[PDB]
Amino acid sequence: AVGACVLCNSQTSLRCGACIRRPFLCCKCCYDHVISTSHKLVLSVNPYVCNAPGCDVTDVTQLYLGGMSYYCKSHKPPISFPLCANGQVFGLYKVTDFNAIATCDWTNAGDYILANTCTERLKLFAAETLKATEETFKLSYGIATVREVLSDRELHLSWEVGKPRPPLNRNYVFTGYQIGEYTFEKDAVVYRGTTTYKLNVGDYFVLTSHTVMPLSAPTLVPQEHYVRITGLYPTLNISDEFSSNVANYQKVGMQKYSTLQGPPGTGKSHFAIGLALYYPSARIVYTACSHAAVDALCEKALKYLPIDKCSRIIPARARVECFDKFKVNSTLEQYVFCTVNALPETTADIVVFDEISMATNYDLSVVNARLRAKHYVYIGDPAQLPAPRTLLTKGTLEPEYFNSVCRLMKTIGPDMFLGTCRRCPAEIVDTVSALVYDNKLKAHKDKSAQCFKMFYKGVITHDVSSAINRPQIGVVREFLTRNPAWRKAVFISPYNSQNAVASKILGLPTQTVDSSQGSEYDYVIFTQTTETAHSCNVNRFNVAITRAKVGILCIMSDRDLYDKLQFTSLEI
Ligand SMILES: [Zn+2]
Ligand SMILES: [Zn+2]
Ligand SMILES: [Zn+2]
Repeated sequence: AVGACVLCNSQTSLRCGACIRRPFLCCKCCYDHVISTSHKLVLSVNPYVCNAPGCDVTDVTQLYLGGMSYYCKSHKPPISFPLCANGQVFGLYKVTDFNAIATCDWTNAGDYILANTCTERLKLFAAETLKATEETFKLSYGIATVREVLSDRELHLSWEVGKPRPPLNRNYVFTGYQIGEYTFEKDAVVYRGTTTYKLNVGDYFVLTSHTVMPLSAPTLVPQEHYVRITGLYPTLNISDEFSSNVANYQKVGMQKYSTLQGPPGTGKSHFAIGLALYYPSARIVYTACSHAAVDALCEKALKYLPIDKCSRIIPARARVECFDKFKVNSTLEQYVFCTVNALPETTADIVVFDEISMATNYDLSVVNARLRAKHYVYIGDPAQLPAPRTLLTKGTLEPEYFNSVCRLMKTIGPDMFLGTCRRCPAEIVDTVSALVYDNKLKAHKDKSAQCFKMFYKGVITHDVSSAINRPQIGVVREFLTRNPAWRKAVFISPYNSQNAVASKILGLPTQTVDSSQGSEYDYVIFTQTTETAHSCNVNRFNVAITRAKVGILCIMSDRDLYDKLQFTSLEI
């Protein structure tokens, strides 16, 4: 019951009882909160409730101190002082933004904007409040019971009436009942258990409701600039492969933290592994939110770093298959590759946090809490996709609001920028450079003359809210008959249901724009499917077309993005 005020640190016995996180609020701040919001329950050792028997007065503005006890206006003794007066609430040791975070439902973009523009202590309050709000929202969905199992990868389900049905995509990972986590894809549904089990008829599934721990560490530690490289010892014999990043690796040792904006295929992973070769004695912990992002760093390390000094940390509760070439769960290795949610409590000379656009302020704070480092490097791209905000339904979340690191990269600029894309044909590089990089992204490859665009709105159908465009898939099928080299293309769309229909009709491997992030393919066939804000999102658009090494076919719905594509137009 005794803590520090979550806005001005002034110690207090007061906590807000109406706040879902019950933050410690001081006398002067607690008052400013309760007088401005519907939040009136104040908590101490004992709550601020009318001590008189059978009285349900809990509002702190309607209460008084009757010597040492608390009473309402109807039960107070003559010698009683109001709890609320003179800009203070009676407490021991005797903000408009805090009120908005404390009371919002997290469905508006303006809520996330504030959660990033506010002070550092309010960013942590916003991050735990949001995550707890996101968790309690998991209880607000219906249960799915197994009616019949058709095969090892397909079954039928009975849904709970009254409670809404969750979207059947990769994003939502259910918990089977204790038969492990279970994913699904759209009455014939495709079941995918994270544990191979003979699905029982009668068994049911419920969403993974995890406990929101409190945040102690800031999203970003305070910046320190040094005159020399600190606690790190550079090589003189530096591989010419990594010579392009020498000045940036030196910048890394002369700052507490550094930001790196690496557009698609500009050398982010190469930069991260090369930092290990530049400071060969430094213990480095490689982290990211996803297992796929941690695995991509493991792949590059396997090629340049000694396999004996590496360890891939796998949480005992396995959710997907992982990188199996390093020693598993050896926390004391020089190189430790681990997802944020699985990080052990340890120290490092350098912490490298990759795919920074996918991180939330919650993850930024967890990393600062689980890892104590001499240097922190944040690598990613604010022009790529952020983490999904399941509660956000109104307004669009701009890149400067993804997290603290992205806010810095978009306002003051990144400390380091990888300006040459070595993956994409120049048609794609020139398009995304103008679209999201203010003409600063350069092409290393020449124009491939294999980048096509087709303006074809088609017909939009819906599998609930996930969209399908069968005519756009028809146009692709027609193109494939005339272009057999594209037989090896990966099909990409903004919708899982579009991808499910394309997988059956075209037989091409399928990927949503969001799941393709961090991956590359020689050929990519992209159908925009709709002209919604989701399918027209410039960050999603940038990720979609930058997956291609050689060629891309874009069947577009939006005139704007189609006209922006510096591709050869096709007819039919
Ligand atoms: Zn205060
Ligand atoms: Zn409150
Ligand atoms: Zn009373």
